Amino acid sequence: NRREEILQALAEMLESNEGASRITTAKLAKQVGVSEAALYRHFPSKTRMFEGLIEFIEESLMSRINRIFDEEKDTLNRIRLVMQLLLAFAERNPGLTRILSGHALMFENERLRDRINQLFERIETSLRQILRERKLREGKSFPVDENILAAQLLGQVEGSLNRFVRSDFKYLPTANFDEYWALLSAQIK
Amino acid sequence: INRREEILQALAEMLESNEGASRITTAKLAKQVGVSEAALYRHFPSKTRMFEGLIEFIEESLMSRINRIFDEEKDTLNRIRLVMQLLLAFAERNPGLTRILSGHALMFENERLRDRINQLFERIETSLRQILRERKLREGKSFPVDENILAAQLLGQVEGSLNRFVRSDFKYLPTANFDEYWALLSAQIK
Amino acid sequence: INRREEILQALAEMLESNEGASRITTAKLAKQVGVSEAALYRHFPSKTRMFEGLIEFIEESLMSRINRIFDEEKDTLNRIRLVMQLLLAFAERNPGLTRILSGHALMFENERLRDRINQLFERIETSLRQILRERKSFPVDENILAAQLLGQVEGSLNRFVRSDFKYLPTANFDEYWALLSAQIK
Amino acid sequence: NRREEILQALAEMLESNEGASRITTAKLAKQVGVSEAALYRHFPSKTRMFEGLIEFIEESLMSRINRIFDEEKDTLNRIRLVMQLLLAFAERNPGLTRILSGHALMFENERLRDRINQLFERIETSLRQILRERKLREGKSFPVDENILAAQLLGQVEGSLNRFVRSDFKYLPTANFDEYWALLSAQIK
DNA sequence: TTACGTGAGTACTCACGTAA
DNA sequence: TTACGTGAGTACTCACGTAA
Repeated sequence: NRREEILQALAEMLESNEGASRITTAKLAKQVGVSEAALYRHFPSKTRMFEGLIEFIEESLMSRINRIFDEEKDTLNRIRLVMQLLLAFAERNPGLTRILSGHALMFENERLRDRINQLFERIETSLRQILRERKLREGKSFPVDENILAAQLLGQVEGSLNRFVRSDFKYLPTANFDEYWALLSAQIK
Repeated sequence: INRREEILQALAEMLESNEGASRITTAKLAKQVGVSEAALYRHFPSKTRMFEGLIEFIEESLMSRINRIFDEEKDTLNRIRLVMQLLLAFAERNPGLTRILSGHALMFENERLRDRINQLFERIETSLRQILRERKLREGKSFPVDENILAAQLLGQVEGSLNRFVRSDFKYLPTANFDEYWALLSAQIK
Repeated sequence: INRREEILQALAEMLESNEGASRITTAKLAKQVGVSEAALYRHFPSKTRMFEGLIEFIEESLMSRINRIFDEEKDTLNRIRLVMQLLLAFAERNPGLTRILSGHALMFENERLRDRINQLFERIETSLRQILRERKSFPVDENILAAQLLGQVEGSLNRFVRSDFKYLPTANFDEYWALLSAQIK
Repeated sequence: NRREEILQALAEMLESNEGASRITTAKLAKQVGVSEAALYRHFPSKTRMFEGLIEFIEESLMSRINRIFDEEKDTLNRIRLVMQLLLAFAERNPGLTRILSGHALMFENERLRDRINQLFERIETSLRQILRERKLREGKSFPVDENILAAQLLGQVEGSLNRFVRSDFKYLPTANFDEYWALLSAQIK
């Protein structure tokens, strides 16, 4: 549980207004209430601390993506749920969002970006999968090719999250989601 | 100035390389310009001002062409098309500056700078809101939702493409698939 | 304690040496302790705080000894003799710290520190002003005599510093006080 | 006049609040009106700039002191005059006073401070000389040794100078000089 | 786990060059 | 004399190291 106390505090730091700046191992140490070397007994480096946060984000998102594939069998509903999950997750975890948008990683090992790109590739592939199953489940397909649309949907989400982090979390992603979904539906249907 | 511009350029170039993902120290920048750190401060009071100048080029260059589009293109639908097609093309020809546009390169500098870029986006979205309201009130195009929701999605695709351009180390072109994207975004406002 | 006190000791030591006539950089101060520059910052947030640590010691030492003079010596003229003596003896026993009282060492540091030393002298002069009202002898003005007195002392501290610590502040104090006390009744 | 224009400028900055800190050549150039390369074709180093200021002070003061020996033949009056001359010069030159007390010399080459110690030595010798001539002139000497007395008199002056610069030029050196004198003569004579 | 600590860096400064 | 510098600092920071 100790190993989690660290990742949880690191997450709380990124959420606060301090998350906009470099989270020093000393400041992180003050949140956990332990010494600096007390952190380096669960994590070889600072980068492993982020690598663990990233894994968490991926775990939540992909798991829930799959749950939707089993729970819901209607194509449009599937896209709706995934779009909502992505924006809602970002809204409940502003600090983790700073890692998804890649701003918090600016101060860390530039290789962590590979994990971020692999996470996005999983979301995209998942999105693409849902769209492909339409002609089979409904007979109809989409105006644009599945790959293009998957990328288009993923782009709107990244853009939406970049604004969230940009505005200092003032611009909420899920606020007006219903009207937004109604817009996509009229576009995708 | 000659040497003054050599600085800004040196910066933009570094922002394009793989170093753009990490902090650009004055030591590294000085080397890239082939001068001493002191020479740097002779053209700029602080590292921040150096970035400001780049942002100044972005604000001017973008607001320049956006104004030209209004005096030239009058059709509300195509103006909206050219607006974002400009941002995507501008970012694609200025990879390094995109890191400023997405706000990643400005994490090592004064907050005040990021504000400068947030405003740049506020204005761009404000214009889109205008163009959409006119198309609705003058051409009676009954949208299935508020202009804010539409202008928000149009800006989302753009930022979505800027950030992904950065993620992939500039491998995924922001203008890629634009035409297809537009055929799905315009259908609800034609 | 162990290291925080060691640093303040190193700073005073350098302030006493020939290095005190020049800026005491952290690189150099760090070398005088046997540790790295980063090491200094674990006990002090700024170089300014290091100097405040010394200014506090100077204050605590001077003011507390002045309160002991009052409760031990009841004679007015002796009180005055003893206070001036304390100031000159303090500086003579602490060459480096005098470099601070004279204000030359603070030229390389935060302006607020010089503000502190002025505040300390006001205190000294005030307590010296109070004593002179216990009188008296020869049209005397408390406010004026107190300034002359603290002034004389201050002149002794600068002569001590600028003279590379050769002109001891307490030298000839007995003669100086002989002529003064006699004419001041 | 350019050489002098630099000296006045520097003198002026030493007289302002900036005098409390390092007077960079960059700023000295600004004040003068010319460039940094200009200031240097008139002065080899920055130390030559302060050296030329110590020279003004040295002559301003000794020439006056020698004139006193010649113009006044009463011992006490001779002492009164020199002490007044010293304090009066300081008061009229707040800037150069940051040099005499040595505070402004902390940013420059040590040599400059050894020269100041030479100046004070010439001053003290003057006093020590004026005092020795009392037995011959009046047949009476002082109740204290000429050395000790001289060192004490100059000390009062250095003290007044230190307070003047200290108080940001609020404590005037010539202030209440008359009271100090009334009590001094009373101690000697 | 805490005590005690540091190599490499980090934005910025200053008195003082030198070539045509 | 301009144009165009710079070697050596400066106070202060940080992720990660070593021994009890």
